[PDB]
Amino acid sequence: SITAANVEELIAKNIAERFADDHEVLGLSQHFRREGYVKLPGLVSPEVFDAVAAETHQLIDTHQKRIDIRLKETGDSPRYMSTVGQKAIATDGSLIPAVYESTALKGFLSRLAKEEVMGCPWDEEKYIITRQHQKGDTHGWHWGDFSFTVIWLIEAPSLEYGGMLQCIPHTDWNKDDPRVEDYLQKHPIRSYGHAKGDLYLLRSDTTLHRTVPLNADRTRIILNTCWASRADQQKATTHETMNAMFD
Ligand SMILES: N[C@@H](CCCC[NH3+])C(=O)O
Repeated sequence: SITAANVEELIAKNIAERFADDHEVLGLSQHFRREGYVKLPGLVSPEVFDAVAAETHQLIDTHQKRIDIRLKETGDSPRYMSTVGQKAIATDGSLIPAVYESTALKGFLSRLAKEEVMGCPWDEEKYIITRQHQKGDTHGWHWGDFSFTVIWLIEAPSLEYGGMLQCIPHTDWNKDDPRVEDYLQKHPIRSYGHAKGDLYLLRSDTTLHRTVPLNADRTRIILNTCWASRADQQKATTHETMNAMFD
């Protein structure tokens, strides 16, 4: 019912209704800038979300790859999870690439960021899927290579089972000497809970972030659609953490 050919109009209609209050949008922008994070319930309609979730589950079944690694560029923090890479989503999907190209979605995110939110210059980071499903699974402390990440909560357990997001904004990623523990000591951590159906926006290049490990065998699945800034387009970027976690 929802397809690459009609999803753009649905995204624009929802944004026009959901974010009609200019003062609410101003507050969302200020929260995003202050905290590096803002929750955006209803960013897409429930129907669009469900269509995107259905595609996500299909991609996981065909393509998911188990990883159990630790990355020196983020202080040897763990990535214990299963993943689907951008190449497989671009090859097999249709809805997810169409949402990623959404003029209306990028235009609303530009309002929050107060600058142009645009396509990522490295194709392989535009969108990925992670599935946490075993006790101990986690997306450990890290930064993103690009500026504007929207996380889609495709599945999530009750928060006492793990999966809470934690953030420290206004930091920076030095891959040669990331100093994760020094940042935790210098600044407070904000923790945010999410349920299935939620969406949130994250300033991934300057917000140090992670998910709290699962403490039971439960399923948490996110889609990560990652957009970029003007400055992101010309900065020299290495992709080692991306190459390590996704096919
Ligand atoms: N740099 C991230 C890779 C995933 C980013 C997704 N856009 C990390 O270290 O986990």
